[PDB]
Amino acid sequence: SNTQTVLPFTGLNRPSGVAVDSAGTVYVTDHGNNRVVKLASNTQTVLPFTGLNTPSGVAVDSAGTVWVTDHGNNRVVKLAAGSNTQTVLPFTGLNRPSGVAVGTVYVTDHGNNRVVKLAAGSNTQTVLPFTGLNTPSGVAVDSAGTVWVTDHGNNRVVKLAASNTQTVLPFTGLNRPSGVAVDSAGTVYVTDHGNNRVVKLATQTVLPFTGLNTPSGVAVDSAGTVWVTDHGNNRVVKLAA
Repeated sequence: SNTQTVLPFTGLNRPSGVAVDSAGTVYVTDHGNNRVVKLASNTQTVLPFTGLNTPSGVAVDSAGTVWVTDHGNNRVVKLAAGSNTQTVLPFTGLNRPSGVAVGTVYVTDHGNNRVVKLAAGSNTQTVLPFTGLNTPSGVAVDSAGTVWVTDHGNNRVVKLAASNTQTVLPFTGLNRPSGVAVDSAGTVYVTDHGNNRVVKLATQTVLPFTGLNTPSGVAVDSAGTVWVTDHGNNRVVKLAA
C-alpha cells in the first residue's frame, strides 16, 4: 500500500512506543498521559498499569504479556493478559531506560549508554557487549537472538549476533533516529525521527508515509504491515504491505 491508515486511537499525547502481536492487536505507550492503550475494534482500552511516569517502550509476547519501560521511574513493568496486578522486573541500575524487547527481556539503558539483558529464570542481569553507544534509543530482537539497537546519539543502527562483533547497518543520513523493528525476512525499519521519515533496509527505502512529524516508535507484523507512532501529531499510522 502507498496509502496509510490512521488508527482510531483517541486522546493521545506525545505517544512513544508501539508494539503489535500476532492477533494484530496494537499497543501504544501514551507517554504524555502516563498510560498504555491498546486496540484489538474502533475503540481503545487502557491497560491497568499504575504509577507510570513518562513511559516509553512497549513490547508484547505470544502469551499476550505486555512489558513497558517506565522511563521516569527507572524500571520495567509487565502485565499478563487478563491480570490486574503489574510486576516490576528485577532490573537494577537503570538510568532513564528507553526501548524494551522480548522470555529474555532486553532494555536500552539510555542514560548509561548500554543495553541490558535479563536472563529468563535465573534473573541474571548482564550488559550486552555493544561498544561506543551514545544515548541509545530503540531495541529489537529476532528469533536468532540477534539484537538491533538504535544508537541515537551517533545517528546509526548497530546489531550484535547472540558475539563480540557489532555490525553498523548501512543506513544513510540518519538524524537522531529513534525506534527500530525487524521482520522475519530480516528487513530492518528505523524511525528517522529528526528527518520526519521511516526508512527500511531490505538498498535504503523511505516508506511512503505522509505528513509525519517527528515519528518515534515503529512495529512490523508477520504480514509486513508497518505501524508508526507519529509523535508530533499525536497519532498512530499504519501502512499495509
